[PDB]
Amino acid sequence: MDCSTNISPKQGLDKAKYFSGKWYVTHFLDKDPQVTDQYCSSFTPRESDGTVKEALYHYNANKKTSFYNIGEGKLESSGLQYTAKYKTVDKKKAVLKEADEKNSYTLTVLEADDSSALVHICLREGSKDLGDLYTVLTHQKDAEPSAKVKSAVTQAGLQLSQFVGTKDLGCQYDDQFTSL
Ligand code: HEM
Repeated sequence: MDCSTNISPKQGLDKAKYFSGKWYVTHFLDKDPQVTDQYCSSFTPRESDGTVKEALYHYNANKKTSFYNIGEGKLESSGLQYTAKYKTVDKKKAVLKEADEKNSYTLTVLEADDSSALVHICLREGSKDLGDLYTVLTHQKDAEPSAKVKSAVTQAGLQLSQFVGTKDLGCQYDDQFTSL
């Protein structure tokens, strides 16, 4: 199961609405049924003159393990979209492993407003794709997304009823790490 070839960013989106503060994933849809562990995620993306750099956190809800990353790449000219390389870091943002240039993720913004966003992520590890991942984002953990963002979900051809909500998973976040 490859990522979809029919994902594009919403035109007209204000990048300022996306590159703000920290995001928490409130809801996710992973199209590959083979993927079984559920994660919580939070991240803080920043942009300067077309370069994106972001600090990312995952917590595996089933195992109570976590990992940290720093991603970096360039904004596409065509819309709010980037393909990032990523390194592995500790909680103090020291590098553990430099980026493997055979791996990347492509993040496409589908909607963003002051409180909420919807993004699509295609993670690739060499040959292999992870399958489509859709994440509904809010700035406050366990808040509901806006009506505008919920509309974006339907308009992406999805149903919110199918998403996993993270607020009931027993997440632990490292809010020190995502506060820049
Ligand atoms: C709750 C939402 C999310 C879930 C369920 C999820 C799920 C996963 C899973 C299952 C893996 C491991 C893949 C493997 O074992 O190789 C993974 C890794 C990864 N994810 Fe997430 N993810 C989420 C959000 C995101 C976000 C928002 C980003 C980027 C902004 C992202 C970027 C990455 C990266 C960079 C890796 C590392 C791949 C590696 O270690 O080489 N994820 N994610």
